[PDB]
Amino acid sequence: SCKATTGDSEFYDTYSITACRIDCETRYLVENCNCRMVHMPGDAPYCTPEQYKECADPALDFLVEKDNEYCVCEMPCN
Repeated sequence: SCKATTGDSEFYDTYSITACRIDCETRYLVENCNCRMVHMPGDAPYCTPEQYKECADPALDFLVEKDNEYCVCEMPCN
């Protein structure tokens, strides 16, 4: 069951990683920010916008600098 919504790459298996980065941030945000994003699926309690954007700003700018490789994923099942 290592499939996904085909229709992204011709050879490269990025479609599989595209999902990793998603769940990767979901844990990074909920970790300290303890809040999900507007694009994030139903899970954590939606926090106010004032704090959501105020926390998301540094959250991403932080994980993007530090969590550069940590947010790496491997190709799908072959």
